[PDB]
Amino acid sequence: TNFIRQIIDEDLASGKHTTVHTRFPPEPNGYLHIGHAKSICLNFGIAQDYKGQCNLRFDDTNPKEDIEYVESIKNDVEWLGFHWSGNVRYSSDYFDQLHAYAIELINKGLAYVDELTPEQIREYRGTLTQPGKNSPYRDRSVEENLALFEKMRAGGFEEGKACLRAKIDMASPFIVMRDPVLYRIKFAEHHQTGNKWCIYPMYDFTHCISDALEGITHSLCTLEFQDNRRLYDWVLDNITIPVHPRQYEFSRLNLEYTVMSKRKLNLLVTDKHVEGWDDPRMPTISGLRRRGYTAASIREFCKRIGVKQDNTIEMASLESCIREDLNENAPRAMAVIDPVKLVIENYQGEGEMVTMPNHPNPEMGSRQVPFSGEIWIDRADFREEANKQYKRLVLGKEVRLRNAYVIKAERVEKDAEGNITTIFCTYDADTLVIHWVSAAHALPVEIRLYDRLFSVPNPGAADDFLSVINPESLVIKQGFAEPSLKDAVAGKAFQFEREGYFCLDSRHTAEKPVFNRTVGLRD
Repeated sequence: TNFIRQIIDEDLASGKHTTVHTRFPPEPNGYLHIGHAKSICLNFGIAQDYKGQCNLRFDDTNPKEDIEYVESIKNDVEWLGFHWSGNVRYSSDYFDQLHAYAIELINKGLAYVDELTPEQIREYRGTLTQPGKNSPYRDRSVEENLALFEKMRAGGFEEGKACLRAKIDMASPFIVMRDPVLYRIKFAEHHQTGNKWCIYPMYDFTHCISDALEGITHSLCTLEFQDNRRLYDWVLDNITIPVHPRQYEFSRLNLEYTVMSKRKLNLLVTDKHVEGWDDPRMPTISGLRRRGYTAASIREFCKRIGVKQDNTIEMASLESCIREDLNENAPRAMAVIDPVKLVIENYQGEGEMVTMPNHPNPEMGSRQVPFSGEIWIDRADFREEANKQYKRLVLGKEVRLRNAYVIKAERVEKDAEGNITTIFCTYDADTLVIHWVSAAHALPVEIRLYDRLFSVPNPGAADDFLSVINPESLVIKQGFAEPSLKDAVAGKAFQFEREGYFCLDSRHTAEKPVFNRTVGLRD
């Protein structure tokens, strides 16, 4: 329903375009967070809709590839459900064409070699306020430039002593159009060509050329690149290339209770404020996965954030998609988080097994859960006294143990400190509401309750990505769970009756399974 799909519709009928070819230019410098999901979703989604294509181009132009990110990014992308066209493209692939296309501009008197220092160039460029000035080298001959550029490429110039700039307009209302550098010198073995090159293209120049060569029909970038579009079109309109891809901008995702920066994040990771990048509190895709979030869940999310307003997404939106998703597919199960000892004195015999669904709404079958006279309950669920509102086990009353029998609070023992040490009560001959678990038949489980990473709605526009972090973004507690939670595979979630949605922590096992609380109940 967005303007983009409507513009693509256009260039589809009138004829401007035949199919559709998009791309996703991440960065082999970092990990994909939830913001990248939007671009990922628009570029690949749009491509599989009009039965067309979308490529994946990393930018290794910078001669420290740290081979892991590219594989990490590819994995994160397929997990989402998207597939990239052809092979994984690399900007370093195009060096020859970039280099030749730059010569072309030199021949048209549209590019020149500058020997003004990077500091001078910085000043001569002026500002949004003070106009810029032309380098005293700006009007050099087509032949001098041609010659000085080969000297550069041949290594005859020291670093910073020369660069090749586009000759556009120094009075331009767009700072990027004031003779932006196209090439710089760097005596340092790349890693895909090592010592083949001595000069390199600047991003802008490289980004637009790559798209053209890749047959990109529609090039989507966030709003911050709208000015760059002017250089982008300038370069394309001036070199001899077959197709001319157009740039359309979408807005950056602004998710409340989360920062969308490198500086911000990088700190966190490097401070133990999180267990690295995949941490369940992080906004990274890898981190949301370890949290319990599903691929279908993030995709469905992508649909609400862009399918124009005070466009500042609240966490409830992301939360809603996952709760709603795990609400229909996560088998049910029980577990106590604040275990308090409940014992029935009149419980005859040793034990039995009751019938418990796999989901209340059950083609999912069931499972036998042990029921003894020594059970574990949450201490949040007991109270010597409470008003009418209290919906649980009073001191002279009772409640119904899920899929079990009815209880009846009787005696209650304390300790030297005061905190109860073992509730007492009876039950009914047979009745076959609160969660519970057999003490004998129980799994000593670890429970990590997460929460929003920051105490402010907008940690970004906030003062500092620190003095505003949620101190208790995580609280680890040992709880007791049913044996059934022994087969639970990794990454799969379950709804723990009256507590929320949880999944086994992929990092921390066998004798001690760790459960991460993905999200809670809507209630």
